[PDB]
Amino acid sequence: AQVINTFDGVADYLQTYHKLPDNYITKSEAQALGWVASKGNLADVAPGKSIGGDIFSNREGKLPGKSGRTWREADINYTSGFRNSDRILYSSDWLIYKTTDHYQTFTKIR
Repeated sequence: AQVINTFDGVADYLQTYHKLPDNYITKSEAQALGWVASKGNLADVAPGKSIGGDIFSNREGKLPGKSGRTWREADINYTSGFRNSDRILYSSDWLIYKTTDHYQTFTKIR
């Protein structure tokens, strides 16, 4: 039962079970635990676990959608430290994109 936080790995797992792996928390939960993004210390309050399931809020229109549709994000390629640029996007209707450039540009994978 290896941890899953790759692009393709998370994509597939979503399409299957219609959820994350429960190694992802929310920014909310993290913070409660005393995580400070500004202290960078996600791996210290929650060693081995990642962020995921949070909202992305496609306000920029970089992803597709309308209004009823929401987007979520999840950490890709997480190791330790701060939150990175690599993140998987997946909507409720199960479009998936990726981005490796901190919400500059996205590529459709599913």
